[PDB]
Amino acid sequence: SVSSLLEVVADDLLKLNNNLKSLVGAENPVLVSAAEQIFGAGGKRLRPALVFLVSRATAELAGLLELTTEHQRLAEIIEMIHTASLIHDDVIDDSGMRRGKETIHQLYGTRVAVLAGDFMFAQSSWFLANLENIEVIKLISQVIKDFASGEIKQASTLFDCDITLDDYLLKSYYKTASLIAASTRSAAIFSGVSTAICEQMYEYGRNLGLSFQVVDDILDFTQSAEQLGKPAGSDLAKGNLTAPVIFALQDEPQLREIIDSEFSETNSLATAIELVHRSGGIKRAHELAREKGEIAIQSLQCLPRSEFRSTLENMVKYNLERID
Amino acid sequence: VVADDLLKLNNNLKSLVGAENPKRLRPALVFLVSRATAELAGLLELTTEHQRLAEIIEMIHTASLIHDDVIDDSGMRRGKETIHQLYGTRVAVLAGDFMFAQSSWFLANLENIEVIKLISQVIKDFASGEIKQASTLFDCDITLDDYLLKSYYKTASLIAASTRSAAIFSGVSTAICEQMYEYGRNLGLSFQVVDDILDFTSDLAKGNLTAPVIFALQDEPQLREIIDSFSETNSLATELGIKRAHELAREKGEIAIQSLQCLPRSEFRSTLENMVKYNLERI
Ligand SMILES: O=P(O)(O)C(O)(Cn1ccnc1)P(=O)(O)O
Ligand SMILES: C=C(C)CCOP(=O)(O)OP(=O)(O)O
Ligand SMILES: [Mg+2]
Ligand SMILES: [Mg+2]
Ligand SMILES: [Mg+2]
Repeated sequence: SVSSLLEVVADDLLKLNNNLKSLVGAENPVLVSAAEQIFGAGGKRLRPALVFLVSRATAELAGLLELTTEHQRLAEIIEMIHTASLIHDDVIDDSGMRRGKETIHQLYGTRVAVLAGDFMFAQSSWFLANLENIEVIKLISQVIKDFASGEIKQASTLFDCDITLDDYLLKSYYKTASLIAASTRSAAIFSGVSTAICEQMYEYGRNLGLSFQVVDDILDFTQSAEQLGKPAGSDLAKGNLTAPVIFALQDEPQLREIIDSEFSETNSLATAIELVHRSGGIKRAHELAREKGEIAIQSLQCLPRSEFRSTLENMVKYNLERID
Repeated sequence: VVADDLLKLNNNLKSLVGAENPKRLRPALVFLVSRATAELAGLLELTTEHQRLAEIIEMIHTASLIHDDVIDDSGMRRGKETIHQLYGTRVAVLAGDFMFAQSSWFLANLENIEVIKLISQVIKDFASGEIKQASTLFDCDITLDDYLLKSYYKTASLIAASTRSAAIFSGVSTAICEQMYEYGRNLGLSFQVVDDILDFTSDLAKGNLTAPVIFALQDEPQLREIIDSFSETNSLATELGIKRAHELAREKGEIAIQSLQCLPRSEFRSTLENMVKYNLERI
């Protein structure tokens, strides 16, 4: 249960959840309702939780009695950047279901959804500049660039089966892992801990996020749309060749033709899907997630033994057992 | 896309620094306000923050137009994928994001939190207001101040921020910087309402009733009638106001000129003074 997993920082999340409503304002009922749609749809709030967990462990190590106001704002900032990414991702992937509810672009047109994401990006970087830490300012600005860089790169290698796993991990760093890595390090920065601790907190966030996206790519093959709350079996059909396919593409070369066919033949997608399950593609991709999770756990031993650290120890083990 | 705007900008800024020795509008304002405030502060050359502020602003302006043209398909139950391939939707949003991201990334690397607070604010209200623009179309109940505010967020606010951050990067007094925000706001409004005139002389066909139409809809007893709807379909000529539309810009323009009087006599302060005059010269 994600509820029990995030128990030690449950109270911190409830303050954030009651606060995202006003995080955009009230002058614009369209933008307000567009935000209530995706915020109220029921996200997992995993990115604010890790910020909360890292902020507390590194605050105990630094002698702070409570959390700074910039800790609690940072958690609201990362979630709003994550939300802005999802909005722009759905317009890109032509997805009509997010978190069990209809996506914004199919309610208010693609333009308003794009502007809502543009607003959420500038809004978070505006809050972030008001936190006055210049180092976090540049770090998060790098992440906003990484989301666009990965999406342009992911859009240009579709149906290209000679894509390497090296490219696949770099792509998933840009669009998913860079934000999570910057959020865990920026939390350590607002606690004032040493540079080495700052660096290892960033290394936990990038490796947990890397395996997190690998699992997100697995659940597209192994879970239903109703289960995930978002369209399932969509990456392969669009030409986005995730780790199960790249692993599978090494032994069963019939995949190459079907994907280079752009699945034009009727029945081709159904047979290509079973060719992925045919091979050890799904399980070989899972062990890539386990390895990325192994590196993430090692970065935690720099911290003392605390239930904040052991929850952060549990969050990768929860990733490998997650049906979403 | 991003790499192409910087090229013709790096060249256009040189074509002006060469002309100053003995679109293109936004970095010209940054360049001339940068040097005017620079010589006042004892800076013998434009710093790097001034040079890369000019490309920051145009990248925001250009990325704005790209995202503003994203298609509305709300009530489309036909072929969504066909119109998006036809109008390059997925390409437009990705390039606009990357241009928006590289701009704030440049801005973040300048290590001035006051400019970052100001610029991100400009983008924020641009996105919010453009979401709200759907309602104000076909609405009789806007005042002249409500029009100047939508026209601020649309264009004028970005120009005012560019001219004040140019003064901030010269490290001069905050009163001269505040006067530099005032040069841009006004010239921006004065530039927006003169653009709103040029089209009508369609923008009301979609429902954008600018300052000409609000100086009307007052005298013109009805007017609201026609815009209340298809109707007589004729009379869609207009009525036609413009006297209070070429004077509205003339008044804002002389407020911008008045803000330049804190700067000493210089070839940049006079070129900036001629910027307002050249905007009204299109009459
Ligand atoms: O599969 P995607 O990477 O597009 C996704 O994980 C979202 N996303 C977008 C960028 N990083 C992650 P989602 O499946 O939620 O649609
Ligand atoms: C980066 C991608 C994988 C986001 C989707 O997974 P999440 O589980 O993090 O999305 P929400 O719960 O917040 O809706
Ligand atoms: Mg995607
Ligand atoms: Mg997607
Ligand atoms: Mg996915």
